[PDB]
Amino acid sequence: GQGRDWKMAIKRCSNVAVGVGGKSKKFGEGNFRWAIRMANVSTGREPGDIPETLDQLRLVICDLQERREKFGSSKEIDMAIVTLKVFAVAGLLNMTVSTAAAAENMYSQMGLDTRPSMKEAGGKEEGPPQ
Repeated sequence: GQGRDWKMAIKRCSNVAVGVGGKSKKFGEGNFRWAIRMANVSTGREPGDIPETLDQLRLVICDLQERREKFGSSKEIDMAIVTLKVFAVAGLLNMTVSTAAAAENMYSQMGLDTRPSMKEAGGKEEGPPQ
């Protein structure tokens, strides 16, 4: 979460509004680091584990929504989930969305809330460490 791809994705997200205003503040880099870190700890991943691909990010979001379903919603888990969806849609897919609500809606319409099977995925991501 320090490379050129990370920063460009963050730059894309910086124009997205947190609230469905209007007047609303926009997302900042720290918001994404917080959301990833929160989701990582919550799902038993190493805290600094940055998703590199859309597939990896989708699985984190899936794990976190399943946690939300099992143990219940909260202002914090809800914010983490929507923040990750903004990262997927505006960051990784480079899609113009005005608000976090719009990203959430787009993420859902594209079918991304579905957790793909391992066979569906074709194969996990197995590559060199550096």
